[PDB]
Amino acid sequence: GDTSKDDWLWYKQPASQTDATATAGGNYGNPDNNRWQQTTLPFGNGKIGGTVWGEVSRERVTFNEETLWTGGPGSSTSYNGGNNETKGQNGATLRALNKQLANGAETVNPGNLTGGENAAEQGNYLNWGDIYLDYGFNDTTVTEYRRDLNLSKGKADVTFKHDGVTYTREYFASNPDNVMVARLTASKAGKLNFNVSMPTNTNYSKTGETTTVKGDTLTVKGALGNNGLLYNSQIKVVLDNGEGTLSEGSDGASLKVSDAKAVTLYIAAATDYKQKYPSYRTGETAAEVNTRVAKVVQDAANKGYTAVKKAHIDDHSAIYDRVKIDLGQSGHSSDGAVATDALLKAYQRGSATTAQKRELETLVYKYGRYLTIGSSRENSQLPSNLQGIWSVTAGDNAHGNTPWGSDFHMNVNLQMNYWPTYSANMGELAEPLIEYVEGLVKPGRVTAKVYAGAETTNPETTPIGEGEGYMAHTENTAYGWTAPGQSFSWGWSPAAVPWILQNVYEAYEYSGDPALLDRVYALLKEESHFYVNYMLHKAGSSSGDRLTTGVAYSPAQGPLGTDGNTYESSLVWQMLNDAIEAAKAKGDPDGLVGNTTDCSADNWAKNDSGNFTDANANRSWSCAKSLLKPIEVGDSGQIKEWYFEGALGKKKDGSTISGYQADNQHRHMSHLLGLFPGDLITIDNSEYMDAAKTSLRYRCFKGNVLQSNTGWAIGQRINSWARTGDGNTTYQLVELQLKNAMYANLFDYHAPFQIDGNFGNTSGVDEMLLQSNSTFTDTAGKKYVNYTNILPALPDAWAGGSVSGLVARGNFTVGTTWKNGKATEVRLTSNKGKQAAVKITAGGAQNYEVKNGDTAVNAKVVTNADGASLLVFDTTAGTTYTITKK
Ligand SMILES: [Ca+2]
Ligand SMILES: [Ca+2]
Repeated sequence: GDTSKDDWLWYKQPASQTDATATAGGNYGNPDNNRWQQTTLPFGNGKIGGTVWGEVSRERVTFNEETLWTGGPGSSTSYNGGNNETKGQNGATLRALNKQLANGAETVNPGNLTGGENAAEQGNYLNWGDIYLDYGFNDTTVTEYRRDLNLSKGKADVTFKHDGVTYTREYFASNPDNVMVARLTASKAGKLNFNVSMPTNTNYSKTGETTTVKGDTLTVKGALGNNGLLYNSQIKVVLDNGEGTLSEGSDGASLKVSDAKAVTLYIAAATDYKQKYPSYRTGETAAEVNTRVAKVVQDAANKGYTAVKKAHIDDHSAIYDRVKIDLGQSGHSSDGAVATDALLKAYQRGSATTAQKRELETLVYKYGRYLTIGSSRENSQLPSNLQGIWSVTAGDNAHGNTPWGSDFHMNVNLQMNYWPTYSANMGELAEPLIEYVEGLVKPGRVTAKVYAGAETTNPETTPIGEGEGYMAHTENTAYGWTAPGQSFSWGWSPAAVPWILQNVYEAYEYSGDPALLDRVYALLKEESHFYVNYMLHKAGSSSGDRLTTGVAYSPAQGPLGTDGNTYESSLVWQMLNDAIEAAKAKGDPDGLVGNTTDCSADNWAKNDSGNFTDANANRSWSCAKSLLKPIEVGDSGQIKEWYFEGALGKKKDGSTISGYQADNQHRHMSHLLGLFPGDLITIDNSEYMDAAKTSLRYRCFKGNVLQSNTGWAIGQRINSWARTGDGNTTYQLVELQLKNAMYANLFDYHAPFQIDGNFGNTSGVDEMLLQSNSTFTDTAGKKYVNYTNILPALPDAWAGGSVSGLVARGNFTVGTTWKNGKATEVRLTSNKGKQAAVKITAGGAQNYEVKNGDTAVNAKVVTNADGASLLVFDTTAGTTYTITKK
């Protein structure tokens, strides 16, 4: 085909010869594993993944399947989600601690709020192994070598000339046909000779593994030692025209292909995992999995390469091509095009041209969308983990050979994985996250009982929404590991659930979809019930006059075990906000919205049995929300991180806060979640926004110099800065992520490789060009909720450009063209007919007018007390409105 217009990451040498000189990080002491993370090119179908090395002779595709997880039922005889009954005492331990805080304690020792001690029960995500395609060349001398990742077509390509013959390789993983394809060619008949093997990683425990050949198919199968999970992979080799010979390798164990010209390999893998509490198994036998995997490769071969490839590209491109961004970038087809590793190095050196700078920025942005398609499909069994689905490291136990188990880290990281999912028009890719959080409900009720005394009768059978609450913490797995971890500071964080419910609720916010409303309403209802009934209390003297969440830590500074904090109260505020919105949208069938009549923190008074002593008092969602008072501006003009805080880093009396990083540059900004991702601190509130900008500047600058960071920290700061409207600072953060936190394969790093920052980048660029989360209040006091904000934080660096296919809440598809730093055209497609309300930050919307083609729309200009303006107008589903300067 014509690929000149496609987006490529491309390299002029194999992975083995690609620069892997950036910081390796923990677990990457093996030069070979470090080389994997910095140089290989990922692809996937949401379920299986490969990372292509592009080696000339011993070619290698590191292989993953999303469900290959140790831990869980079968890892012990008593697996119970890590919950420690002796520590939790059915809520008694937490209750006693909160009473101390209520009676005036500033801090308590939260040391016994722990669990999850058994690393075998926790487990971790495993690298499955490798596909090795050994051409058995005498040397690796080549010319005209290239390897690429075609982001537009979802496939990896390798080409080179060796001893008069041109060898090509193409790799993709089809979602529609559930199968990995390797298309391999030589330019001369009989010159394609290779050995096919697929060894499982040797660093995890396996029982009864066998490798059998039954040309045309190689099968590896066994069960995991740690938990008995059955696994099965197969490679079917189809000689393209039955030309060439298929034999068995001398080792076992491999398939040899001789004297061929071209072949297609069909690769499949599965386990008997099911996301289903409490057994987490399909109930299949090994033979039954073997048969299932066999049907995948056979079906694909019956379809054939042309049809499978066509179906793959149609499917991949349908999602990939929804968004287009032009900031003036060069690309792989440009005259004087630069390979992607050389591009990164030029960007780091300061010698990249404007076009090349825009190419790197724009490629990293696109890669975040690409990586979502590869790791998180609407039919994936699990959401993307700390590494999407791609890993090379393996070991049996949690906190072992793989950094943080490549797990589901739900106190910023899993959240970040789903920051760009809706705004960058990949909404259905959020489905496995929604299903994952749904999946936490049953096991989470066990935790909620043990640690907070919220008992759901028969947690297994009680529908989501009808139980007493579900609790989960930071480290999560495939197996309902909802217990807190073994040390409080990093292990305990029940507001992780509220937080991930933002990602979930946004699936409804951006779509208006009725079936999603029911699902998000059920999750929000039970979690809001949980907080109102079991987690909120009237604060003691240290935290002023308010309900707080009680025993808390602000990751990861200050005192352990304070009386609530801004981080948690901001999250609980948002959750109640969204639960109320969801209930209103349903006609508040359960009568839970209530009001603020006779509403007081005293209404939460409990006896020693945990029962309310004023049982019939108002504890409705509206009342509880109103009592949080999450944002308090402190004596330094900052957002307080603690309710006992005065000036920054100090208590009200001027003494210093212990555990506060006194240089003011603590890496986390847990108290700013109301600015991003939430709706608590917005451009529409200058008091709060000015204070949030003050907090951000203290955290992010040393002197007047903006500081670099990596991984999730830089991703969070880009998005947080975007919400302020400071496009220039936001952009300088983007530059700093590209310079200091991207490997040659554009994997984001911490170090080591962590995918969160890849997805965070894509989201941050979205939030520069379009915001949709805030609420505008006009001079008449009318609210415009989730108004469309065009170019809210456009950097001066991007003087002109266009973007199309972004999504705004209310379900509008948005395109924008700008020149000389100001919008020239907005194209707003109303997908659901919701009333439009449009701010034009780069232009002033009062200077614009609205048309439906030739029809002039009678848009009204409304303005707020601060003198900013919205264009408001009714819309019809399916219609595009063009907004242009008068
Ligand atoms: Ca997945
Ligand atoms: Ca919202």
